[PDB]
Amino acid sequence: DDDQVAFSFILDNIVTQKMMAVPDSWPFHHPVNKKFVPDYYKVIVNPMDLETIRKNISKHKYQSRESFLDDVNLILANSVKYNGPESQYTKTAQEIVNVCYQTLTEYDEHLTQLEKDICTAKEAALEEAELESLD
Ligand SMILES: C=CCCn1cc(-c2cc(C(=O)N3CCOCC3)cc3c2ncn3C)c2cc[nH]c2c1=O
Repeated sequence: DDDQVAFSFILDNIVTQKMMAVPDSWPFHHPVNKKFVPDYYKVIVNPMDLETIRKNISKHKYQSRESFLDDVNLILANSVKYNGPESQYTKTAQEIVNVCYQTLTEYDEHLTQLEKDICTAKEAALEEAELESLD
């Protein structure tokens, strides 16, 4: 449990201190309200925003950077689909993605260790669950 909690706390700090700090990133902070953007959900089948990512982190959805990056990269993919690649929204989404990748890279050593520990704790719990299943 301790490694997963630490990993989640680190991901949350990247979201609030780096990604939400990107200038003009406010349109990405919360889910789109269709009352302001009427056809958003007709175009975007897999919506994503920074609040949803923080909610996912609170629930410990991410065990590795790969699953975290899958949701982060959706923010950029959704913007290119809805706004076009040339849009100022897309430029902001790219800057949110950039600061995320750059921050994760600066934490590479410690995040690799936490990911290995999360995986080790998971595998050990599953082996124990299988052995005790006949009790
Ligand atoms: C999360 C990813 C979506 C990014 N995004 C956002 C908006 C956008 C969303 C909202 C909105 O619904 N809000 C505000 C934030 O709090 C919740 C309610 C309001 C907006 C907006 N643009 C101008 N206003 C006044 C927009 C418009 C055209 N393309 C986009 C676009 O790609």
